[PDB]
Parts: sequence; structure tokens; C-alpha cells
Amino acid sequence: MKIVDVLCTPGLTGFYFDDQRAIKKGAGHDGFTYTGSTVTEGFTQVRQKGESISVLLVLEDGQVAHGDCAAVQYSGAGGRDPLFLAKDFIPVIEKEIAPKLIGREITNFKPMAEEFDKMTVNGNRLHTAIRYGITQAILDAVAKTRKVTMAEVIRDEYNPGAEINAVPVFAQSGDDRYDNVDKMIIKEADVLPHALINNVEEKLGLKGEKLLEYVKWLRDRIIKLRVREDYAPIFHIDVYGTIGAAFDVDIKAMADYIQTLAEAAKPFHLRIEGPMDVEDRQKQMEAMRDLRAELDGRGVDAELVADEWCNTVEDVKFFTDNKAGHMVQIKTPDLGGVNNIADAIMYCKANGMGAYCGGTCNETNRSAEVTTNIGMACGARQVLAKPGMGVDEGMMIVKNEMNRVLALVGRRK
Amino acid sequence: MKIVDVLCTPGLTGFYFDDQRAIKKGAGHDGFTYTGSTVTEGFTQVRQKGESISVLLVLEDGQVAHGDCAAVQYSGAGGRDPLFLAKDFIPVIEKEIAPKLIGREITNFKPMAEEFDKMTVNGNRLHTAIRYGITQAILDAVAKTRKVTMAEVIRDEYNPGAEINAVPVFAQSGDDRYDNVDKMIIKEADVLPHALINNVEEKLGLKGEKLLEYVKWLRDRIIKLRVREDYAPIFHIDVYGTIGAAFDVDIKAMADYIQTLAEAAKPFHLRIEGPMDVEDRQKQMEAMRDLRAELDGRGVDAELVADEWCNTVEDVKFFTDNKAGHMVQIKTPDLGGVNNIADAIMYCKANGMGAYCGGTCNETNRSAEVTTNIGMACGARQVLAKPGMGVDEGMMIVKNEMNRVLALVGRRK
Repeated sequence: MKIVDVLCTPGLTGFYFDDQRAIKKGAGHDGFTYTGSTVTEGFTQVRQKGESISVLLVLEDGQVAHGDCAAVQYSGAGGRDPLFLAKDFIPVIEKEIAPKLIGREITNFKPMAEEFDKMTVNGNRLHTAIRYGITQAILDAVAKTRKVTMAEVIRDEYNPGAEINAVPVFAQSGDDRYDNVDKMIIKEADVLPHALINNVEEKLGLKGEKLLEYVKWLRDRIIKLRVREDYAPIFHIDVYGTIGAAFDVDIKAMADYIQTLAEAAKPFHLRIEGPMDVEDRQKQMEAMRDLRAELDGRGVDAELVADEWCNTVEDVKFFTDNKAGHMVQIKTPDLGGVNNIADAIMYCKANGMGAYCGGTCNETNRSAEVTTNIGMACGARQVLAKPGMGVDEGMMIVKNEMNRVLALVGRRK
Repeated sequence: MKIVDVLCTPGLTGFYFDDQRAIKKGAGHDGFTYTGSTVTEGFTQVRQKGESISVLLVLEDGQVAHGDCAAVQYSGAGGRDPLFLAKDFIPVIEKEIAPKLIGREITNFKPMAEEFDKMTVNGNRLHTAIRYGITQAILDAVAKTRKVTMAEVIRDEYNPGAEINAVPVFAQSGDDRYDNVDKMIIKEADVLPHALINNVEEKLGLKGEKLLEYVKWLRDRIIKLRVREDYAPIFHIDVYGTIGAAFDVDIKAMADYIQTLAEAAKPFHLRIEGPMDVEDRQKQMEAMRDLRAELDGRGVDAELVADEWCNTVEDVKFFTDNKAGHMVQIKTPDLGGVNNIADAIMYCKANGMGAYCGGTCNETNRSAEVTTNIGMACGARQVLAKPGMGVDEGMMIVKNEMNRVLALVGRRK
């Protein structure tokens, strides 16, 4: 079965491109918009629409494979490829990638994904977002040629012999950490609620007091609102290094604190993401490793999730090999080729590290469907409800995909 | 081509099932939930998760056709079929519908859709939500058999010889009528922002003064925020009969007031939905017709959108034949079979009336994709960005689908 044509179309995403440099310089607020000059190349407004590119691969039998190129909210920020505007990147795909796809016979997913993940143009690697979209599309093409699910393809090629099962769905709140929690409990999210604890003063509490009360509140809210007694979700709070800042990165003080959180969450289990945020990758790994070791020795079952300084596949292995935390966030759009996702999840698993198949609020419904399939195939510890900040829609997209995938796999199981 | 298997899975939606009777009787609004006893049959809480049923048709060639059964937010309310719990209706599809689909030949969409839309069980018609989802799956099966888009199937069978072009996308704000407008301007919604003006006191003003001030605020906000000078969207405000209530259904008074709105929206064109909401269908038709005649005779170029008492295809005909408004809301999930959307749009087109192909915040990503294809195929005046209240997600689902559909038709154009 060959690819016979390739089409690219601009699109929207679940959120916005935001000029992080400008917002850190002091951009003020005006309704949903930000005021002031932009600072980052390519931005025309501090907040502007997110963009995506749909890549369609028409197959010789008439079927259409579909992937979505997309980037994080802080596109073009320090360390990222340039602002992902459809108009700047559609020409690259049409001129440089399409001619290498048309006429190609559809093989196994892995060799083709790897080729496209690493391909260069004028000696330079392609934007992460282009690699993300093209590889999704290749995955969909392989699945449609074989007449199986994406999940099945990945499982065959990366996790052979494994059962494909439901994966816990994690939902994120933004700053709207009380009302969005209610939505999560009514829809029975398996993991919640992120809570965006990104300010020491206003959100953690200078001494961690506010987050302590929030955990207590969350605990109570779940018991009060849950439809069924046996809904027992996992708490996962992202603290953006604030625990480090509030406690001077003192391993001891950080552990004592986290221990009170875990006590407060009882009966629910607690995952804390990004407790500290240090200056180098090496020192980040060191702190996460040693904090895990201290919690682990005291028999405090609270888990740490690595995120800060862990971006690439190499980093995922760096953190995994050093047991620097209990779980790793796999930042899907940032890894480029979706084959990297599967490799990262299987690597984490081989070393006993829980893989959090993440993503961004600024990607799409299609890209969420594709990574959901990857996370299920590799036995990820959890997957992110995405895209968007509405909560409902991201939970819908990911859960409904999961259920359908399980149904179809069941017919062959 | 035959269907060789049928699978059903339960699912989520873009929103909630709300016990509207309980809310009116005094349920407590507490964060995103409602406390208090239920009043409507089937509900176990006043606010509960919206539900869907994904219907998959596995074709002989291994492709999978996909539709989603879904219902409105006020499922089970006055005039609707019972609360749409997947656990209650999956058995119904499995025992009563599936066996009529397995082994069935795929031919033309229309006869097949009509069959399943009208089918009975124990002499009773199928729940609307079931007819919605099963006919979308059928449309998908015909498209995949022919190796064309859903839109092309509909165009061939209902609008033969016509071009398939983009349609304007309408975004709804809920009560967040200021910050959601900013989202809509950033993403250049073609038509906005609904504004939920559902209270005479709080929202319209006893003399229409609050809505007057909101129209001026919107006009200015667009001008302040837009990226391009020639972004010029249409205003579409749903007033839920409040203009009739506030002006005693006086045709002249209503028109003079609407004229003031039009003057304040300038230079944006204004559509007003549900200006009055009277005691019977006949008298609703009469007032909508009469209010249009007055506006048209005065040269006031503001349009009226028929909603209230316009429900079925017969209702659509009725309002159309009497010129009762300028445009009609086609409330997709309510019509059951999606073939009825097509028939309703083409009737409007045959008779000088614009068709607003709507939906509900409580549908799914798939149901949205499917009805968007129908809208485009039939040349609807606008389609609703749906589902969800996040705004971003609903705009993304509908506009991205649109663009992809256009690129595919483009290859055969």
C-alpha cells in the first residue's frame, strides 16, 4: 500500500501561543489579553491563537491518514524551536517532506517514523512540531493499512505480547483549582488536579500552609461530591519548584513537608511534580534522587514526578537511570517524532519508573487521540486529558478514544 | 460493501446533564455543582456528567465507521426523551439495532438513514440521541465505502452539483460574555458571541439598556483587539424572548429597539435570536413574521433567528413558508437522524431562508465533525462551534475539520 498524496492545512488548537518572555517582563492584563509590546521573535501580540497543521496522507486504497503538527503554549520561548505559525511551516512540509512521502510504500511504523524524525533540510533538523505531526500521520497510515488500531501497531512494534488496557486519565485545572476540581470529580478523572501551584506567596504558602489546606480541601471535596463511594482518585499537584524555594532545597525540610501532605491526602495517594527547580540538570537530578531516597527510607508513599530539566529522550533516560523521582513526565510535543514517546515509556518501565504520557493544552483533538493510543500501547502510568483548558473537552477526547480503542482491540483479542 | 460488526462504548461529552426542574425549584449553585434533591426521572444528582455512546460499524474491508449518540444539556426536561444514560441505551442498540446492521449492505446514505431514523421498537420510536448517533455512523460508512468525505456524500444525495465551501463558524460565550469574547476575537470567529441574555432584569435591562451597552462594548472590543483591520464578524445575540417580554410583544416598539441595537453594532451586522417567546407556535410564527416585515420595510438590516416553537422539520417548513424570521436554528441533536438536518437546510435554501446548523455544548467531538460536514455540504449560513463551553476546543474541532474537508474535496474538484 502506497501513499499517493500529501495535503497540509492550517488549523487551531486547544489554546494560545503566549510570549513568555514578555509576560515575565511584566505584561499587564486586559480581559483575557495581555498588554504591552511583544518581546519574542514572530509574535505580533503577547497572546495569540495557537496554530496547528493537519497533515493528510492519502493512501492508494483511498483511505486518509491524519496527524496534527502542534507546539506548546510557550512556543518560541527559551529552548524551543521558533513560534509555530502555520504559514511559516506549511511550505517546508509541501516542498521538503511531501516529495519523500508520495510514492512511498507503507512498511512498519518504526523505520519510517525514525527517518522522518531525524530528516534534515539544509543540514538542519525539522521543527519539533512538524516531526510530531508527520509521525502521527505515519502511525495512522500503518494502522489503516493493517486495518488495526494505532495502539495495536505500537504494541506490536515496542511492547510485543502485552495486553492493551485502560490507562488512568489525568486532568489539569489551571488557576481555577476549585471549580475545575468539581468538573473532575463529576467526570471521575483517575488523577487530579495539577492545580498550577506556581507562586510561593499566593499558592504554596511561604511555609507551605496554603497547599496543606488545599490538599485537605480536595480530600474533602472528593468525599462530598463523588457519585460513588469507591471513586478513589490519585492526587497530582504540580508545584513548579516552589517547595524548593520555600524550604531552601533542604532535603530534610522538603521531605518533612511532603510527608504532612501525604498525611493530609489520606486516604488518597499523592504525587508531587517539580518540588524543586535548580540551576543545572545535574543538580536537579541529584535533588530529585535524594528527595526520593529520603521519602522512600521513611516509608512515606508519596511519589515525585520529574519535569524540570528533563526534556529530551536523553534526559528521560538520565532521570530514569538515576531513579530521580518515581515518575517522569513525557512531554509529547517536545519530543518530536511520536516514536520517541514509545521509546521513552518503554525505557522508564524497564527501570521501574512510572511514565506520565503528557502533552499540552495547546495541541489538538487528533494529536491527543494519537498519543492516547501510544500511552495505552506501552502501559503508561497515566495520560493527560488534552487539549484545551475547558476540562470537559480534553477528558472527552481522551476517554472516548480509549474506550473505542479497547472495544476494537477486544474483537481481535 | 457490508457491515460485519457493530460495537457500542459509553462516553463523555462536552458538558453536563442538568436537572432543569430541580434547578428551578431551588437547587444550590456551589462551585460547578448543584446541591439538593433531584426532580426529573432518571437523575441521581442535579448535575451529572453528560453521556454519549460511540457507535462503531466495522466494514468488510476492515475500516471502522464512527458516530456518537448524544443529547442536550437539559436531557429529560419538558418535551425531551428520557435522560440519556449510556448504561440504559447501550442494551437497546445492542439487542434491537445491531442485528439489523450486521450483514447489511452499504448503499446510499438517504434510504438507510431514513430507515433507522424511523425504526420502531415495541411500536415506539428510538430515543433521539440514538437516531443521531446511528445515522452519523451510517453517513461515515457510506463515505468510507466510496472513499470520499461525508460532505461529498451529503452533497451528492441532497445538494447535487453544488460546490462545497467553507461556512461561517459561530462561537457561544455562556455567561462569561466578556472574556470569552476576547477568545473569539483572537481566533477570528466569524459570528459571535451568543451572550446568553436570558433574563430581562439582569441581562437585557427593563428598557433594553443593558443589552444596548453590551452591543456597544462588543463593537468597541472587536475594534480594540483585532489583529487585522478587516476582521469584521457578525453579531448574533440570543435574547430568549426577553425583548418580547420587555416590550409587551408590541411590533413597533420591538423594532424601534432592535433598530437601536443595529445602530450601536454598526459597522457590524446584527442577528437576533428569539426576540419573543409567545404562547403558541402559530402566534410565534405570526410575531416573527410581523417583526421581520416591519424591519424589512423600514430598511433596517438586522436579522431575526427563529428558535422558539421551531423544532421539527415540519416546524422548519412552517417558519420558512411564512418568512417567520430570516434564519432558522436547526437544533441538530433534537432532530434525531442527521438526514433530517440536510432536509431542513435544503428546504430553507429552496425558500430564501438562512439555516443555522446548530447543536449543543453537550455533544461530542465526533458528532460535531459529522454535522459540520452536513452543514458545509448543504450551504448552511453558519455552523456552531461545539461542543463544550471552553470556546477554544469547539472552534478547533469544527474549523480544523472544515479545512481538512476542503483540502480533500479540492483533489477531486
